[PDB]
Amino acid sequence: GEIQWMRPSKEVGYPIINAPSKTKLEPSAFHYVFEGVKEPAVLTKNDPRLKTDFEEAIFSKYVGNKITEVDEYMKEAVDHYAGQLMSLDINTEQMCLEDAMYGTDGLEALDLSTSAGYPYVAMGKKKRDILNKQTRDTKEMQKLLDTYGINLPLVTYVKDELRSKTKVEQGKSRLIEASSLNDSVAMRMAFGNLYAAFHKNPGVITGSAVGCDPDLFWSKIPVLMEEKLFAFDYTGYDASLSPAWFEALKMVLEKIGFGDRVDYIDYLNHSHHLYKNKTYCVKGGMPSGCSGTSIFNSMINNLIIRTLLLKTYKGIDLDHLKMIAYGDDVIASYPHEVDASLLAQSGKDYGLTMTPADKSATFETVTWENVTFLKRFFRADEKYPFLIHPVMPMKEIHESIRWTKDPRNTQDHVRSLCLLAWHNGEEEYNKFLAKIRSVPIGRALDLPEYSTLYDRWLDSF
Repeated sequence: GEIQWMRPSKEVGYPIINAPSKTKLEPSAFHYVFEGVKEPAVLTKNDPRLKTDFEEAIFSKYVGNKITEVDEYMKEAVDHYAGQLMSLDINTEQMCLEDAMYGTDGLEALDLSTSAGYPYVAMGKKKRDILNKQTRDTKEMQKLLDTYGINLPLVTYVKDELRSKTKVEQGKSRLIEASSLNDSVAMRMAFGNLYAAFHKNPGVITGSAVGCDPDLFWSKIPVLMEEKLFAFDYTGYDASLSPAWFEALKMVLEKIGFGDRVDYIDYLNHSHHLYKNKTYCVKGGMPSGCSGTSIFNSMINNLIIRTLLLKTYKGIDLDHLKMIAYGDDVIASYPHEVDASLLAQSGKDYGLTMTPADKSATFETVTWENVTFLKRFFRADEKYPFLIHPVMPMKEIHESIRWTKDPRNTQDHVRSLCLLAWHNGEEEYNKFLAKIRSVPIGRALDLPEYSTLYDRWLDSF
């Protein structure tokens, strides 16, 4: 991805967008009961913590576009992946505005907590005014879709979340490129059935984990993998994507019955943005807040790994490439060992920066002992080894519980962390519960005991 031009939203007739200047993150009742080194991310150029220019930092992710055309390897990757998807017999029909807005089997209803994007964010209109579960009314939106249409600018917000100290000082805050409710609805109508097929089929056929449930899915992953695992991390995956990867994605879509609406992908690729009082154009780069961002990033990851394997290992048998991606995150395998270091070198030629899996200093063998996916390890259960525990490190949980955005959501936030924490074992969990109950707020929460979580987990399969 690369910014082609940036200038005053007024010079081009666009309104200034208001972006909160203060974080909603404040120390929680457990701030001092647990150890943690993370702080709220810089949300403005004035933040006393900044040790470098803010604007430069937040846009530095667009490192450029490395490749221009879809080469031979990419085309073969396209053919093979499209070939796999065809076996799912995905309903290629468009989705009725109704299901597209209020959900249906395989597709949750639009989230009312997220921005409605332009122009509504300048007209002060909110999603709650437009839709409404009860009636499941198309009327109002149908009306807004004729008035403003689609292909509207993307509203860019700085993500309000916890970041390391070093990323605070370097203004390395993440951005949320929010789309208009119009486009969000259009695409869900256009690709809704695609989204649903993926959500209902996490695994090695879709090569996607989007919409999965770790508690159950972790037990199926080892079975789906080939003998030898390989992985690696991406630096700025989304922003590094070149236009060619979007073209390859369009090729896959056309091959499975959606050439009908591949123009939509063009907007993800060549995108128009509004940030503050500025407007900019980006060539390439997957926008963070669009409908289908996760699934399209996962599909592209499936094309990328295939491409890098074909380019590095002529004769490779892709039918035995067993991989599962969640956006840029991926867990993959092959019957024979492969060199992630080599794959990484080929990656640069495609505009991708790959590094040792999980911040390793060097590319080392990936094992069931050290592999992670969605930040979780894999640990076979002591009593029933065929059941696999997705193990989220307690450090992650400790960082999260030390902060809050809404004291009214304390119960849900803490309960959620408990559903992640117990997998670390009964001893660890009870210590976690003990610390939570060492302060008044914690003692008033309705939290599940270990035995209860464990027995319910055993019964869920």
